[PDB]
Amino acid sequence: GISSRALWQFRSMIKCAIPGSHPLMDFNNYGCYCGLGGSGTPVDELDRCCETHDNCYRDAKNLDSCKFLVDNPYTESYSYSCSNTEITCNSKNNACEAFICNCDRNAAICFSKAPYNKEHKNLDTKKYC
Amino acid sequence: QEGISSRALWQFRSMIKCAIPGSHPLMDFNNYGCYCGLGGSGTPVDELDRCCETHDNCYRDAKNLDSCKFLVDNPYTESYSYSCSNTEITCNSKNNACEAFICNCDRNAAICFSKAPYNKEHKNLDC
Ligand SMILES: CCCCCCCCCCCCCCCCOC[C@H](COCC(F)(F)F)OP(=O)(O)OC
Ligand SMILES: [Ca+2]
Ligand SMILES: [Ca+2]
Repeated sequence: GISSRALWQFRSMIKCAIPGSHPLMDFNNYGCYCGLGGSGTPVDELDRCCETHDNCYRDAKNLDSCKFLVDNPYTESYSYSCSNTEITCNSKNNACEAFICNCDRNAAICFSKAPYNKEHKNLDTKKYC
Repeated sequence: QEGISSRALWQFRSMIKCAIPGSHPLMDFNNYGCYCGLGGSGTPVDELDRCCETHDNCYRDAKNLDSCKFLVDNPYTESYSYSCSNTEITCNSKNNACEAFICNCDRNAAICFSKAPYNKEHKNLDC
């Protein structure tokens, strides 16, 4: 229930909170939960940020205001502003968009404060997850 | 990284939309079979999955090309030129060696996707 437009916005937030980051390269295949989907137990703080992010999205999907995501995930996108590494979700976002924007903001901030362990990058999910 | 870069994935997405009207690339060609999505292994479950395996192999070949050495540290700096005309994809001749190779990978996959049957029963599997 996720779209490319949504992923692109999340990527934007990470770029906002973490100057010089390359989101796909850094977070698309890290630990057990950083990337699309996830399984098992998060291996460190950053991985927990991702798992928390995914659970927040699950919560979003359960919101009545997000029912449209069941058949049209690619039809929705929230607005946010980046100012000097600070993320602000737009007041014009509808209930569903606002919740998702907040999930992404919490994740980007979490990523920015969690240690990055190269050893957990490209983890053998078929053994550790 | 797998997929090369977000912008590379976005370009591939645009090319798939060109070849398959009404398609939603991430929704359709992501998390399908054993090869459509992040990496992949095992026996492709169907033609579409084989299209994905081939695309994955192609990106691997790209990263191994001498002309694509810059992709090693700065994969997010790559981008190519192509045109879309009534679902027909044309990789621009101005593309350099590396860009040309990647455009070709994407073009072959987009075409392959457009002719491969889509089996919903192969979505979200496990290979
Ligand atoms: C087949 C064509 C594919 C087209 C895709 C083009 C879009 C490319 C943009 C995506 C790459 C941006 C990289 C951003 C990181 C990926 O983020 C992955 C994941 C997505 O969020 C999952 C959620 F459930 F929360 F919605 O975040 P997380 O689980 O926190 O793990 C980091
Ligand atoms: Ca995840
Ligand atoms: Ca793959």
